[PDB]
Amino acid sequence: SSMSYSWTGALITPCGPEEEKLPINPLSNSLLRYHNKVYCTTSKSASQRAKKVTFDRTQVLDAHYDSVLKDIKLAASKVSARLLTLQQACQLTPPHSARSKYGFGAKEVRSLSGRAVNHIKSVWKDLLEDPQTPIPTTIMAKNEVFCVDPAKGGKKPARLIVYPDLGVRVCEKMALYDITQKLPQAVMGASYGFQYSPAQRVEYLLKAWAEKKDPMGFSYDTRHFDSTVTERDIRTEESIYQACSLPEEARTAIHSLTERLYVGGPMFNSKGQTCGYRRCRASGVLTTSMGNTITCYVKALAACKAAGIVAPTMLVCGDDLIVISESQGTEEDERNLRAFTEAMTRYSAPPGDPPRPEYDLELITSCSSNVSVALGPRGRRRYYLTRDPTTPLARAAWETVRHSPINSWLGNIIQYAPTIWVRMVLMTHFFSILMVQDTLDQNLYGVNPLDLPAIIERLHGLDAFSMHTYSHHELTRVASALRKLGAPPLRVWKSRARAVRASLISRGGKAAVCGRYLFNWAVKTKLKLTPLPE
RNA sequence: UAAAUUU
RNA sequence: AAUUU
Ligand SMILES: C[C@@]1(F)[C@H](O)[C@@H](COP(=O)(O)OP(=O)(O)O)O[C@H]1c1cnc2c(N)ncnn12
Ligand SMILES: [Cl-]
Ligand SMILES: [Mn+2]
Ligand SMILES: [Mn+2]
Ligand SMILES: [Mn+2]
Repeated sequence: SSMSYSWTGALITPCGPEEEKLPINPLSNSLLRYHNKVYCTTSKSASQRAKKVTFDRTQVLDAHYDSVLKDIKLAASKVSARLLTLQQACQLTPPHSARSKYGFGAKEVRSLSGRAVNHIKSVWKDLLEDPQTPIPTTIMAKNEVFCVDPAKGGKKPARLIVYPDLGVRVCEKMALYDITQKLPQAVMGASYGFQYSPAQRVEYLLKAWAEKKDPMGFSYDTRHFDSTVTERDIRTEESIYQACSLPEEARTAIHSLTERLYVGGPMFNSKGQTCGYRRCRASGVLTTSMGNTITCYVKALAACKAAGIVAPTMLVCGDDLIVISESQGTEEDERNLRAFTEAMTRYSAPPGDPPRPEYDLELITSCSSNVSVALGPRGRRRYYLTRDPTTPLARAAWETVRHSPINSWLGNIIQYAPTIWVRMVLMTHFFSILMVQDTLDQNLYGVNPLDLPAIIERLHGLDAFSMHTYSHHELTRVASALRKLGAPPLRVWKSRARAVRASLISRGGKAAVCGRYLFNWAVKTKLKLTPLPE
């Protein structure tokens, strides 16, 4: 029946001017050569994104869906949740959050300026007194960096972000925040993926894998999941929120926000014109993440039941899931995934790329990452998390007047410290750069480079400094991504690392600790590394 | 724009 | 601040 969007025809305009690369990239031109492949998505491409996300939805539910939906509500009723004092909600606003149309921004909100507090009270009044008038939203194209990919189109068109004014964002938090903190875990138990750390997510996947007699795994993602959300899904989302114990005042707000904001509304471009109308998920709302995850979980568990997946063990993070189950032979397994995918499609959550059963944990990707294995110091298998380095390397080379990528290097160094690509490429380059700038003591996004060894031990285990014998997949992929971006091959990084290492040792202090721990892989005479006080 | 995780 | 979705 219903259509995800409708368009006035007005353009999707830019928040401000969009930054462009320069003829020299001083920080990254030693990292990689092919800067022509590094691009940032712009509003210029917004029109194309709109076409791909505008389409007719038809949903057909069934006993399996209904049964799951029932069970989820008997779980939701164990949750009691409170309102948030207008003030408490203001304090959860992020520092640089986009300012309101009504002459105040986040400085004012977080500091509880009177004008801001007053407007907000007024907006929350209106939610209580009017449960129908659509709330207007702004639509913008997100600016994100990527490496080109001819196999999949050349250059991706920009994601569309749709969000209400700042006043409404706070009110949302008042009504819903406590719920967002309690509901998912109460509904999905151990299947709620955002609860876990990267290490726990690995322990969990392995425990699941291990406890089957004959494991079969797969992953599923939905194509433009936000468009696939039906008006009805969003209302079913409401009724799940209401299953909790709630202040009467919340209920009225939840319902008002549902009917006015969440199921749809008009859209205005940054220059002010009417741009279109919306009958699906808005990316910009508080319930976007919770809602996606619950809704995906409902459909997925229903589909599991439609398709006969035996003994499923799930993991859901938004529209991304992994099911680990007992194989029924490859013949039946292939049949059931086909079924799973039909069921999901009938529920209006069709796949980007249809899924496939797999029988090796390394071959299951989800959230653009996967589990792999290498050998540890004493020769035991050590399982860990990694990904295609293509994007991180591309983002590593995004240098603009306004933007430096050094923060991104560090972010990826920490998150992925056991990965061969971090250890040989990013680390070498990061430390090489700061040594020459002579800025190791300096703080990057409130982290001290010289704390890395400690930081990494806390997070990844001392094994992170001594791992070796990486998988064929991981070696092939790293090699292939450095070749793709015109970076030196690993052998060259081996050389650079030795040099960096020696230089770091020269300086003594914490610098030499970094030199010895982070770069021990690079030497012939590997020094025995023990735990670190810090 | 929203959230989660990491610091 | 980073990353993910
Ligand atoms: C907008 C989304 F709902 C998106 O559809 C959903 C699934 O992620 P993905 O599978 O990567 O993207 P599509 O399925 O939409 O192609 O997660 C939310 C999402 C992703 N990114 C952002 C963001 N930057 N802000 C807010 N929400 N959001
Ligand atoms: Cl070991
Ligand atoms: Mn998706
Ligand atoms: Mn209601
Ligand atoms: Mn996804």
